[PDB]
This record gives sequence, structure tokens and C-alpha cells, in this order.
Amino acid sequence: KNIRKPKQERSIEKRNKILQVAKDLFSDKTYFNVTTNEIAKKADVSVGTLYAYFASKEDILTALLKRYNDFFLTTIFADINSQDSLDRFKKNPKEWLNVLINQLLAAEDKIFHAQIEMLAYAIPQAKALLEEHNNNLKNLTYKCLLYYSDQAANPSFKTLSLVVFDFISALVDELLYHEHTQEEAHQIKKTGIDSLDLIIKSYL
Amino acid sequence: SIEKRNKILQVAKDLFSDKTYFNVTTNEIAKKADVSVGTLYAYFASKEDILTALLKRYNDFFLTTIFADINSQDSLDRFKKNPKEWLNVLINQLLAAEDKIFHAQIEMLAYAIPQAKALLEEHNNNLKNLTYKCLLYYSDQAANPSFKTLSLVVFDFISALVDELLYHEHTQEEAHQIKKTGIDSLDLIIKSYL
Repeated sequence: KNIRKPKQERSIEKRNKILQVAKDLFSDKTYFNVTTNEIAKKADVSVGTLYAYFASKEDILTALLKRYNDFFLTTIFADINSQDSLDRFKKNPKEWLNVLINQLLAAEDKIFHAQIEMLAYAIPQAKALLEEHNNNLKNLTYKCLLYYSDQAANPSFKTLSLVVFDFISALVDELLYHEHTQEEAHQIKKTGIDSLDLIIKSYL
Repeated sequence: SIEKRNKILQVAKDLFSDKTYFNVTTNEIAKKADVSVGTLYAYFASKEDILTALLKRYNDFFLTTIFADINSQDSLDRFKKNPKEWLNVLINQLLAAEDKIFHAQIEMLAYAIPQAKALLEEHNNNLKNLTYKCLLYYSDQAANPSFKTLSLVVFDFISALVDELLYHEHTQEEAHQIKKTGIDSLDLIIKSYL
């Protein structure tokens, strides 16, 4: 019993293996084309064992979405949601854009994220998750706008935060999920940035 | 029969939208269209065949109605007159798009079904190319790599604005402010390069 072995229990290993296998299957085949049988086989567990851990395929999804939320908050949002961003924006709105777009472009796990976007059309948890993340990024954007003029609240800045982030996110997607040369990606980013700078400055 | 094929496509379209495509079966379509499983099969071998027929219809409708107008010489002239008036017109046409509910299902399906992804990318590339043609026409230029880049950015922003308005709940006043902010901003960006 007290012999040299990993601290993590076998039941946790198998649970983690199921989740990683399902995540990868969902990512590659899309969620609706993946069967419970296929998940069990690829995880090297019986179908009965898979059901002991997860009552349905959607319960597996619930668990993966929760993990993506933490990944988002810890690896992408923590640096964006910082006085650093507010300071940067106050000094020059253009440098705020440059840094933010790089942060969003640096976001990892784009393959599974795409699957969450698909699932937003069909699965309420997926829609809610992405709306919350989007809302947090819009709110950060709103806070930067307020910080520029040292305001407490401004409805027109809230509306602007929505439009500006929607455009930012559109630019990120063009760069992330579409094929471009290094040079074409550079020009899209520059045109996008210069354009968003002019817009933001027009309302400040 | 022709009429029955149309009824089935009508029914299948409504089902795909209400329920999620992946969850709808051919049996379900047959039952809702009041037709036998054998009859339906005679019309369409698989569910994917029904979808292809709906996608082909969507393509022809995009090409013949909405894209034909956007791609007209008349459209080029409006841009040259006032790009803001052109923006207003295009954005209002996009906001009034027919079959928006089914279109969202196509957007979802584009992640899983190559033909749906291909179709939407063609329509998006079409709209970007027209935008480019508009910029060239304004300037009387044959080619401009900076305007080609611009056309991608601008159309991406246009699409983002339309989606914000179509897919999210806003008070009447907020929706008016989002639309106005969006349009004014696009007009500002376009004019900065002209």
C-alpha cells in the first residue's frame, strides 16, 4: 500500500484519458460524428466503464467546457484584464491594439475552440461559455475607454466597446482560421490596427 | 412528383432549423412531410442529399438576388458617389437577408461538412471581391494590393456588425446605436484610404 507510485489514482488517470480522447475526437471529427463506442475504444476502457464516469456524451462535453473556461481565464484573459491594458490604452490606443491582438492571436487550443463555436449553435452550455468570454473582453475594452478620460460610466463607450471588440475579434479570426502568406498576414494586421485606431480615436 | 419534392425540402429545412441537423433523421422528415420512408428515399438517398439540395438552392438564391444587386454597375456608381450611402444600402440588405434562420444552421454545418464550409467561403470571397472592385472603381485603378487587403478587413467588419445585430438581443435604442456606430466607423476607415 505505501510503496513508490504516482500520487494520482488510477480512476483519475482513466477519467483524464477519457476526456483527452474525447476532446481530440471532437476536435478532429466534430462532436456529432463521434460515438460513445469510439471514445471508449480509443481510451482503452470498456463502454460500461465509460458510462460509470460519464452518463452521456454531453456530460463529457460539460467537463471539457469547464476546463476550457479555466484555460481561457488563466492563459488568455488574465494578461488582457490587467491595469497594464488600461495604462497602455491611456498612453496610446494604438499600442493597446497591437498588444491585445497579439494576445488573442497567441491564444492556444484554437482547434477545440472552433468546436465550441460550432456547438454554440446547438448546445446551450457552449453558447453561454463563449458569450461570457466575449462579454468579459467587451467589459475590459469598456474599462480601457473609461480609463482614457477617467470616467465612471458612459453608455456611448459601452456601445463602442461592443463594436470595437466585434471588429477586433473579426480581425483575429481572419488571421487565425484562414490561409494567408506571412506578408499578407502582416498587411491585414497593419490595416486592421491602423483602422481600429482611427475609429477609437474618433469617439474619445 | 415535383410538388412533393418541394414539400419535403420545405419540411426538412424547417426541421433542420428547429432541431439541429445532426439530430434529424430521414424517418423524421418522412413522418413530418406525411410521406413514406420509401418515397422519401426515392427523392433523396440520404439526409446529406437533402442538405445538398437546400445548399444548392441557397447558392442560386444568393447568386441571383442578393449578390447580383451588390455586384451590379449601379452598386459601383453608388460607392463612387458616396461610400457611406453604399454602406447604408449594403448593410440594410444584409440585415434583411431572407432565410436567416436556416443560414445560421449552414454556419454551424460549415464546421463539419466541407461543402457547407466551401459554399459560405465562396459567398464571403465574392462579397470581398466586390468590395475590392468598389475601391478600384472609386480610384479608377485596375489593381491595388492595399485595397485588396482593405477589402478583406472592411468586409470582415461589415459581417461582424451584421451578426452582432442579427444574433443578439438589444433594446431598440441600443440596436440603433450599434448600427450607427458601426456604419460611421466603416465609412471613416474606407475614406481614410481613399
